[PDB]
Amino acid sequence: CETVTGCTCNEGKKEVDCQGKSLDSVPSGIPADTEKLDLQSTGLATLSDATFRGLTKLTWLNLDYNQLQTLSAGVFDDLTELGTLGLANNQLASLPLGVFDHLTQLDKLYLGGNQLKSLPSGVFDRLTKLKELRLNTNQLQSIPAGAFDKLTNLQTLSLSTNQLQSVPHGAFDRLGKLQTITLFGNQFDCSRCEILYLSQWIRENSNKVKDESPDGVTCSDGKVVRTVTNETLKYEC
Repeated sequence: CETVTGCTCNEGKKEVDCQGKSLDSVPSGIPADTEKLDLQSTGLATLSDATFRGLTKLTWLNLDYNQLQTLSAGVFDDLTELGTLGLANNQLASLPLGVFDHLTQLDKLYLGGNQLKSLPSGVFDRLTKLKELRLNTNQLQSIPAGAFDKLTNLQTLSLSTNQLQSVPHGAFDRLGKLQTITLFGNQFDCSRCEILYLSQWIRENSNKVKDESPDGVTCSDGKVVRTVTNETLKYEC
């Protein structure tokens, strides 16, 4: 294993740890019974539908700090037991439709630090047990209506440092177990009626808004978002 992969293999932990080792591609020879695969900081730039073939026991995959721009659409399809997927700090420009659909047992999904401008509509729909979703430090221009509706288990949602001007009406209403949300570093437009959903939400959920920092969520114009009411907008909504 250790000679075939170039990485450290620990059979007792069902772990293949390549962290910090230069790779031109994910190595061959990963045992089919592997549970934990550490590919962080390996310099990976592409993955294929073949890369993780047969890793039906894998629970933890860390692809953080690589140079991925594009994911093949079937890249994670065999990884049905996956619980943690680290994809933070790559150069992801988009996510293909259905990319996470097989990961139904996923608990944490790290997507922060990429180049995402958009998300496909039902991209998170199958992740019904997800507890953490990190989307901070991308370039998100909007969130699809319903994006989070199936995430009834969600405890943490990070949306800070994006390009968001609004959130869709009712974006967070299904998130009954939510504990932490981040929303700073956006450019919310407090002149548009769309803001009223978010201002009322922040007022009713201030304890959940974190840097706790509800007043840190501010309009592109300087107003603190939770201060904005239809009266602010001259009753025009």
